Amino acid sequence: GKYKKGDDASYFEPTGPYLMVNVTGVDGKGNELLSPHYVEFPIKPGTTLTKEKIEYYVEWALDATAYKEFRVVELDPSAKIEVTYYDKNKKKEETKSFPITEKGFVVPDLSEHIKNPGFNLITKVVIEKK
Amino acid sequence: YKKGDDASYFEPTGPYLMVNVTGVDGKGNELLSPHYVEFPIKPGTTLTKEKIEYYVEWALDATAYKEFRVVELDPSAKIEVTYYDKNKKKEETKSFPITEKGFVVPDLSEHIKNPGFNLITKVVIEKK
Repeated sequence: GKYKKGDDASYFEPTGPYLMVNVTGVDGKGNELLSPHYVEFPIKPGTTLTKEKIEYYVEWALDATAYKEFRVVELDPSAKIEVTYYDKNKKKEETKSFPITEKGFVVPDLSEHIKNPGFNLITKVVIEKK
Repeated sequence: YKKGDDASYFEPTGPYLMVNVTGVDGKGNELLSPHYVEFPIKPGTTLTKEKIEYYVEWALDATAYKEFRVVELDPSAKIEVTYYDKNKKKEETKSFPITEKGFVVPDLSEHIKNPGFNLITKVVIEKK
């Protein structure tokens, strides 16, 4: 490609829990500047993900694009981290949502159901150049 | 088991980065006098200028300036580590410049378990 997202990034699917960032970067006046690029970051259950760590993960997800030099200004207040998996026991698909807060929430261990759950972050973020 | 959460009230027991920062504004007025923080680090890591910037920003979060961002780092900054060479029986000091390519954190195990990598700098910061 002309900008192949993935310097070295794993060629095969992740072997453990990961955070998937899919943000759309916008300016203040509501103009879309950057379309969502797929980016993965491994995470560990037991970790606490706060709003500040989320802000830094999205700034790092931009470094994978042409907007590598932008900083996060403001994260959509309604963003949440969602995870979807199939529960072995009940036999249904289930989805958990965690809100992005200052105190934060702890990464759950869903390994009993899936070894590599995908924690999804899909929002808009106002970004500005450094 | 990796290298510790919230960090010790005692001296670290692994390599660590000591951050000594003076925050000024775009006019060199001083906002924050020398402020010290410790971060555990792992030998084998490549420390780039950009990583250092993030560490100093994180160092600011424990101050009145947590909402500020690092705009520029003093170009004369350097990381220095001082230890006692166990073979030479003398004090030894290594300097690593801060550059875009960075440098790889050495393992000084043979001489010291918990070396402290010193970073003393002045940085321009501005509200986000």
